[PDB]
Amino acid sequence: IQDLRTLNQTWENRVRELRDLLTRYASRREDSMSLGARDAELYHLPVLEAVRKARDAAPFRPLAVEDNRLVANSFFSQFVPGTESLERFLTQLWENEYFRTFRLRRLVTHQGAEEAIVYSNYTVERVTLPYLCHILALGTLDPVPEAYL
Amino acid sequence: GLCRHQKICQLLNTFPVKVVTASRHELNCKKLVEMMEQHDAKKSIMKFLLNQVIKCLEEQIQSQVDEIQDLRTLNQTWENRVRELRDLLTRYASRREDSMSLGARDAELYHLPVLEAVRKARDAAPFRPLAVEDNRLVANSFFSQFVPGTESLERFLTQLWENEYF
Amino acid sequence: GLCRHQKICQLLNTFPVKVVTASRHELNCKKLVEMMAKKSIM
Amino acid sequence: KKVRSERLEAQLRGKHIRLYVAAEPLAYERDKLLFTTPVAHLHEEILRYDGLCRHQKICQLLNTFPVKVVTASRHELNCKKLVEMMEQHDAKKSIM
Amino acid sequence: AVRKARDAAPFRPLAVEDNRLVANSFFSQFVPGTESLERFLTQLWENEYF
Amino acid sequence: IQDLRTLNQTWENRVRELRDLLTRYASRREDSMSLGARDAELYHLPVLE
Repeated sequence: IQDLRTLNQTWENRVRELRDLLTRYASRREDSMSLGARDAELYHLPVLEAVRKARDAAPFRPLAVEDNRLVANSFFSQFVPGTESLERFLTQLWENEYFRTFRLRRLVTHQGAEEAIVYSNYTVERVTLPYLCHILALGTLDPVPEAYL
Repeated sequence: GLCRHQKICQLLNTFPVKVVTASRHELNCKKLVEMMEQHDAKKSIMKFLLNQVIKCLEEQIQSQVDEIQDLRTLNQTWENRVRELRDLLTRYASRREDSMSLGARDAELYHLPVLEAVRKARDAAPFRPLAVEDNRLVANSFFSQFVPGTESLERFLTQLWENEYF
Repeated sequence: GLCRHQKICQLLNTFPVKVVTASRHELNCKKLVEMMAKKSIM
Repeated sequence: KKVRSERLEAQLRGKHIRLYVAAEPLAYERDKLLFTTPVAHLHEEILRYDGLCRHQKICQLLNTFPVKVVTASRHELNCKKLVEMMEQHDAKKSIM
Repeated sequence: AVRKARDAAPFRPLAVEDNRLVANSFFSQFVPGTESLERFLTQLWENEYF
Repeated sequence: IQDLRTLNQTWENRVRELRDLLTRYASRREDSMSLGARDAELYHLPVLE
């Protein structure tokens, strides 16, 4: 009787734990109030209230899988990817592509500071003049020099 | 061959907590249940019976039997509740396996609040452990956070293209 | 394809303290049953 | 924006009103527009920026308590059982 | 202030009762680097209006 | 009988473990679909699948 009662208690505890793990409805109904303006309000109202709200706004949800045996050897992987290292490759890809297709002139001053970037004499011939020869009127208009542009 | 190696190595360690679990060949609980059921004797007691203090002893035995019956009924009810809970959890697992409803939602994740995103992020990458059942379960493990340095040799290839066309 | 990986990689580890549990005392109970005839008495 | 005999109109108070095009959209396949404006060029990433700014605040915010611990309760309430036992023991009839 | 700080953020633990209580834990102090990509967006705005 | 049954169970477990370790055919038939374009598609479609 003592062992059966203990087993029943264990089973009840197991059922409660399983129910807590499975059911997420309570969480779904919770935090409905939270929206963008409350987030701004966090800064506006006391920080401590916000901290308490955050504490219960992202609840401690464990992770578990039933196994026949109590075997578990664990590791952790903190990670980010380096998005900055190849953004400055794609930005310097676009600029190193469009300055080879259409060869746009840059105006640089002392201590190498780049200023605004103008059309060449080549690209106006390469993209605007074919817009003039088959899309617009042909055979009368002359192309502008680069500095005059 | 290194760019997609770069992506397969960042990609397969995205789940931040991995654990390896194994099952031994010692199903003591099942055997114990079988044992207790097997024990549940009566014929010998009946034979002995057929063949003040005696009345009190008989009454005590009857009370004990009643208590045992009550315990058995409670255990059966507990077992039924446990089975129902297990079935519900098992069904919930199938729903859990399918994760992260739409592609658009990922863009939407930026728009919606972070707490909601975190909640969706829990079941969006469910806890899928990596495990192999063993017969002989001695383990000795390791972990290697890794990326390959694809920047240092791209900045070589693009300083190869310029020094090969010139 | 890396920037939304970058954000989802930041997203799934925001909760600072993580822990995992497994079933325990599968057989612990069984010890009492094991420790706890009629034919010999008959 | 009219899809049937397509045009760009403007409305106010339930009345028509003059408008003009200066950065007109790439009207394409079905029921969708694309805009060459500078803001739509950085619309997604500035939504990403607020999606990281409040991510920045929810991650500093939830680990402010400096000492965290996890506690659990086992199913071995020995003390309660012991109290019940001792009470049950508290024999006298046999002595009498 | 310290005295008020003790009860102003009371010791609220994080715990889940278990039936089967084997635990294996971790901790991750974390921030995201919002500076490195704000200084990208503001060097995007100047390079998108020019 | 109890010990022999346990031994038989252990042997069966050992055989299953050995079979899982050895056999790679399932893996070979698996992942046939994967190719260069799917790899590009990974970036194109959602990251999680």
